[PDB]
Amino acid sequence: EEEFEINLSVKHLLELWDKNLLNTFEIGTFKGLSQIHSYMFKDIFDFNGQIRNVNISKNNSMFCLARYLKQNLEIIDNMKHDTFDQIIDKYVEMNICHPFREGNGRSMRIWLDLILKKQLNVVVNWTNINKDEYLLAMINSLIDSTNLKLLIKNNLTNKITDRNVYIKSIIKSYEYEGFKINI
Amino acid sequence: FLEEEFEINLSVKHLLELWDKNLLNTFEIGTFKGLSQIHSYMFKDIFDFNGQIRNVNISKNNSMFCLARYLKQNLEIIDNMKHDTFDQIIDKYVEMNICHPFREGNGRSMRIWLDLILKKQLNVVVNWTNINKDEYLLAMINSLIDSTNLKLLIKNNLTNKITDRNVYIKSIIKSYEYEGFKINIK
Amino acid sequence: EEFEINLSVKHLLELWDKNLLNTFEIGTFKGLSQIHSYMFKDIFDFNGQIRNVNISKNNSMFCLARYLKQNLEIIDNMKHDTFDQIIDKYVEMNICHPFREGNGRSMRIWLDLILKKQLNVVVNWTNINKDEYLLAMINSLIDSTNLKLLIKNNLTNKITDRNVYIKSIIKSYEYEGFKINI
Amino acid sequence: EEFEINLSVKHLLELWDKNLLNTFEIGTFKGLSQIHSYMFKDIFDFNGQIRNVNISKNNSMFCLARYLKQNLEIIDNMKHDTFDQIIDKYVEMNICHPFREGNGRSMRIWLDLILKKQLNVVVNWTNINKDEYLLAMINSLIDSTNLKLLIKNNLTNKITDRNVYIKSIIKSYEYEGFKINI
Ligand SMILES: Nc1ncnc2c1ncn2[C@@H]1O[C@H](COP(=O)(O)OP(N)(=O)O)[C@@H](O)[C@H]1O
Ligand SMILES: Nc1ncnc2c1ncn2[C@@H]1O[C@H](COP(=O)(O)OP(N)(=O)O)[C@@H](O)[C@H]1O
Ligand SMILES: Nc1ncnc2c1ncn2[C@@H]1O[C@H](COP(=O)(O)OP(N)(=O)O)[C@@H](O)[C@H]1O
Ligand SMILES: Nc1ncnc2c1ncn2[C@@H]1O[C@H](COP(=O)(O)OP(N)(=O)O)[C@@H](O)[C@H]1O
Ligand SMILES: [Mg+2]
Ligand SMILES: [Mg+2]
Ligand SMILES: [Mg+2]
Ligand SMILES: [Mg+2]
Repeated sequence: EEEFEINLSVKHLLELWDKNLLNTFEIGTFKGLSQIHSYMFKDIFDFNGQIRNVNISKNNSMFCLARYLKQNLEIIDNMKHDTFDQIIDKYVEMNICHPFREGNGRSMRIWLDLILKKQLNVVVNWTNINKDEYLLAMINSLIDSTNLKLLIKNNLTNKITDRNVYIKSIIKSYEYEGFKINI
Repeated sequence: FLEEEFEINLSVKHLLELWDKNLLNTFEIGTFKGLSQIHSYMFKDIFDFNGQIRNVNISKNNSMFCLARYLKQNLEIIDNMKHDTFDQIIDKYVEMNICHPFREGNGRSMRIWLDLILKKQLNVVVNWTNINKDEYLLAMINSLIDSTNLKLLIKNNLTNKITDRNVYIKSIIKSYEYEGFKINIK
Repeated sequence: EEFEINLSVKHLLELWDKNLLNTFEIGTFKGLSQIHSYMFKDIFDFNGQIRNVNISKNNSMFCLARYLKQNLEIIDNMKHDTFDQIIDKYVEMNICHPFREGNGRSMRIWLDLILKKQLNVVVNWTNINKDEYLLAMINSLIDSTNLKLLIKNNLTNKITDRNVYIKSIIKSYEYEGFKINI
Repeated sequence: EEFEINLSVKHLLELWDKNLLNTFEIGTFKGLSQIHSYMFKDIFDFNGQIRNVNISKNNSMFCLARYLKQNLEIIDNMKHDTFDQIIDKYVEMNICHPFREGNGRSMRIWLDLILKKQLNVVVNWTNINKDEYLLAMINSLIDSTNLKLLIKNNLTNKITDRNVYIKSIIKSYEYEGFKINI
């Protein structure tokens, strides 16, 4: 049931916050992203935290080829992530690479917030970023990531230790994937 | 009257803010400063003496408390008691209750404070929901003489659910029950 | 008025560009008055000067002028080693409000220099909005934990970054209702 | 049986009291079997020895016997510099479960020795209750973050305290359902 996947992964996300586990994960590396993905989809996907080995094609979207995935992710790891502009760059490339069979979008948005929090003492205020504008920026980010960088730059918050802001980002993050959730 | 309902509901709101903003773990563990950090935030817009040591003598209800003349220095002595072991930790809790450094709010603020010591030093907190009001207040009074009862009642009701927000709420509910206030939700 | 505004801003840039800032005493009222003297030198007759009349109006409860010089020495004696100590001193220093004008902007440069030396960070003021800041400052009279949370969440290690210093200037002035460019 | 349990405990204290423990290789299967060999000396014919049958206990998912020696070299090759790396190695070692019996107890002494050398801590196992430990070990096959949190929260720098070493023995044996004394 989808309702398992939703209710349980949301519970796991709250546990990451309440147990202070988010800050234990490596910053801005594929390792840190799979630590998030692994805990998120713990008893849900058998590939939790695991790189895919088949190719996936959504549509008009070229992702990293399965044959070169592990090496490509190492290249992404070594991109810099000190400035905002670098951080969205790395996010844009990790999304293009799409290392997981499923759960890339939700897990990467948690991962992005942690880079911003550690490096710029901000997180994304996803609640003010509507679904249509966000998904469009993400699609266009395969050519030009200017629109995405602006949309995110216009919606930062300094409430980086605020559990209710974290909840609000979970709500909107799942909305981006067509799941309407509560608390 | 109604300003009592303000006291209660706003202090409970402040307690949930300490969790939800991750302020609890920012406060100093097991010292009077840490206790007064909790008291001050709990009673922020409620008590004009929030976080402040009293300057007149309680010594109320037939019980002997620290005299105001020597209060600040006595609190320093309590600060240097060790709190590594369960036995030490309850000793510190007992001696600080005896000192009773605030005009009001000692009971609720010290139980949050006890939990933080236990969390940091033993990865547990008190499961106050299973410690009844009668047994707790009796052990507290008796701890003036002998704190064996208090140590036992607490040891028998520890929980490792130290990152569980709902357990935290259950401990707010019971802590205010001990002081004669029936609150809900939070 | 907008001349005097702009001239204090130009003095703030001279303090960075001439490397005068690292000359000043750290975390004392003398250091603060050094900043306040240079900031407002041909703007306020009292630049760098302790005030001799009580502040303005309202239900504002800043230090009494007659005891100001002595209370400032007690403020000077507070420690400024930890983050918690540094904000404690900032909070008490703002309560005493030692100048006739220029307390907010001068004290913010001052607090940045304390944090820079003691902890190799400054406040990235551009990320702290005016409403939350002034609320935290007013509430620090009753309890300063929120102020400490607001500032700590907003620290930056870009302590030699000239553009951070500029952005801090512009926001610092907005806190006081001053629109400033470049 | 109760003689065997008690004999292995006697062996564990000999390892401490004779300072044999620090003789053993750190963080390798070789070091582990050194522990397991001395531990179960007159107790298991296979003491210190890789098993040759699969542990077809239930639907437990350990390393197949046929590939056990090679996968053990792969485990050996994992790093054990950081806490995160060290639990990762413990998790993969427990998954391979290289002994017919005695995996849990021998591996806990072995893990304490890694942590002691690399981080100057050991696990204060007495504060880790049995229910939470076994769930974390079982779940570490899917995600080992909870296990890492449990263990990290219970590190102690009392690395030469023989009374801590004794309490870890008592708790380690309870994890396997043996009620031992002193
Ligand atoms: N067509 C597309 N081109 C580029 N990026 C795309 C895309 N369709 C989706 N995405 C990105 O991938 C994410 C969803 O990937 P998916 O693996 O399903 O994650 P999920 N829905 O399981 O959380 C979106 O949030 C978006 O960032
Ligand atoms: N007679 C007494 N002797 C010793 N301790 C006593 C006592 N009466 C109450 N206490 C303790 O002090 C706490 C009350 O704190 P207090 O400042 O007087 O009340 P409150 N409701 O403002 O929190 C109780 O929770 C109890 O633990
Ligand atoms: N009511 C108040 N209580 C305490 N502090 C207050 C306050 N209103 C303002 N403040 C603080 O004082 C500063 C204003 O000081 P002021 O003397 O006007 O300096 P200025 N505007 O010339 O830079 C503000 O930045 C704020 O931090
Ligand atoms: N189902 C399981 N999956 C993974 N690990 C498991 C498990 N059941 C038990 N374990 C682990 O293996 C240990 C038991 O191994 P065993 O070979 O029986 O050792 P022992 N010392 O009891 O004689 C436990 O302490 C636990 O860490
Ligand atoms: Mg999916
Ligand atoms: Mg009351
Ligand atoms: Mg002016
Ligand atoms: Mg045996």
